[PDB]
Amino acid sequence: FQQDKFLGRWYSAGLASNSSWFREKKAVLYMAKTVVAPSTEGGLNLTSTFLRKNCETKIMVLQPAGAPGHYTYSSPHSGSIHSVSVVEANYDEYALLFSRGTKGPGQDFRMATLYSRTQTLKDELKEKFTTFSKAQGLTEEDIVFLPQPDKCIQE
Repeated sequence: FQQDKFLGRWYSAGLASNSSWFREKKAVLYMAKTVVAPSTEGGLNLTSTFLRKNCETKIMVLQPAGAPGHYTYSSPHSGSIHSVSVVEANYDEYALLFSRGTKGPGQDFRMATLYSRTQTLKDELKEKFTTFSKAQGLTEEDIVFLPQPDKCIQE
């Protein structure tokens, strides 16, 4: 994993989870544009522009986790820490991320995220994503391919 090659513009195209938050705000989520650039500690700054209630921007800081392609993230839409890993990536096409956390014994969710350099997604990729998600205890009702906002991602 060459972190430098993973900088620049990405589109979030796939999301698979079992979190409470996702189990509800699911239908409401669209594809977001995420620009990746270095963080202070040698990690990654993720600046995303997304559609929320018909246009917003937030920055998430991925702190380095001791090995290349491994990171941690603080409290997103919930209040926990996330262990993020790059399952597989082609810096010119896509990246399959896996995030895991736990609010405590018997309280552990998983989140699979598929980022893409383009807004269109090839079936082969959808399948890879489908497969990974199903190996991690997620089913179809968990897997969602984010809609292309006809707005808050180009402008």
